[PDB]
Amino acid sequence: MDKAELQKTLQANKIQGNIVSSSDLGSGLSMVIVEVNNQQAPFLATDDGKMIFQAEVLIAQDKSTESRVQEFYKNLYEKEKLRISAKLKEVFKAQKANVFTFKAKKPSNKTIYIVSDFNCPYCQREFANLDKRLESANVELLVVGFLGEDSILKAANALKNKSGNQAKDIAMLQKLYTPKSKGQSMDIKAAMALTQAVADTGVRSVPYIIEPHHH
Amino acid sequence: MDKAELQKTLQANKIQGNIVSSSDLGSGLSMVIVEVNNQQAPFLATDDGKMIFQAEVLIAQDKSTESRVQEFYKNLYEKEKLRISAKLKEVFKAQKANVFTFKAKKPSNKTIYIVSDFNCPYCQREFANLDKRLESANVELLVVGFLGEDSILKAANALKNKSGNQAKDIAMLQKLYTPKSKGQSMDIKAAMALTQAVADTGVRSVPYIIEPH
Repeated sequence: MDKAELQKTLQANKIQGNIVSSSDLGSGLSMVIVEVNNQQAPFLATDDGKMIFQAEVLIAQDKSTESRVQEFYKNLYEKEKLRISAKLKEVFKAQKANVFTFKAKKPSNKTIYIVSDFNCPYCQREFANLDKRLESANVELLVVGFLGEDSILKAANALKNKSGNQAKDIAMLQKLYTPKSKGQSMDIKAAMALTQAVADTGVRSVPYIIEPHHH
Repeated sequence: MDKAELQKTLQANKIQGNIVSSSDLGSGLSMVIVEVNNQQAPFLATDDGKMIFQAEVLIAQDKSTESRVQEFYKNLYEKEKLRISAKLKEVFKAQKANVFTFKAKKPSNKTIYIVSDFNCPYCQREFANLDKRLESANVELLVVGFLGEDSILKAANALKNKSGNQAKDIAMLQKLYTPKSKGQSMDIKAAMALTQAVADTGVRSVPYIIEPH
């Protein structure tokens, strides 16, 4: 595979990614990983690097070739999920002061990590199930301003109003999560740095939830 | 490319098609047409014939090549539509007893052909515009059971209750297109034969409309 031709193909069509790797598939085709903003995606390309595409429907004469492509998509998605999870957990550790920690109803060594935005409706839905999360595990919650100015305001508000008292903090977050609530004007530097740090992991959508390791 | 490999590749994945054509695209790939039961579809394939695929997202260093693939898809889609419409017009004439023929509001020698299913959401809206279709042309309407038992039952009811009186047939169909209406049980053999005849043309989705142009 010629990486130099791959770069020309990506540029000819606007793309902002670094060719991570290329694996020969055969029949003049290779599996290519393109990483934009640290997020890795799988592609197929011709060995000369002149064409890049993804195939919804792929039919191969050899069964082994069909399984290998399936494996490549399956493994990359798993590695990315693991990589995003490890980075997010380090942000939770580094940004400890800005994290709401809610203990499980009964002592637990399991933590559920949640990234949320006050204005996202599903996050509002997730927050209503908080007590039902709490039966199973501890919950660590980071609120980010991903959906516009109002979210950053609310995220900024939560950071000064965070007391470290579970019941008081949940009641306080509850008001911010109210649909069509209004953020109180204040300095938003902390929310932005918190939110940017979270985005750098590869978290793009809220609510983002990491459950306890299984099997 | 190696058309022998392409057939041998088709056997491997149990595709019972005929390799119509192959045209080189570049970079070891060619545009291929595969026909199953006279329906042709566009695919991409390696020159050795060992791999065939459909690409929703395609990026090419030379943009002309990318445009050429779009040209290939569009031209095949138009030829298939023309082929399907010609077979469908033959079905309409063979199944005339089962066709609702609606005269245009004022005399016209143009005809619009419509294949419909009573339970399709877009079909109910298409039927609500029939008065406006009839301002431009005559309309021939076949209602088939493509979306489950209630659709087939409604198709059977319509064929049994068809009078040939335009005003009453439209009032009858209006009832069947209403979403909470339920199909009345009876023999579905005629509706089934009607439905299969339309399907054999290659019609896969409703509403399917042949306009005069």
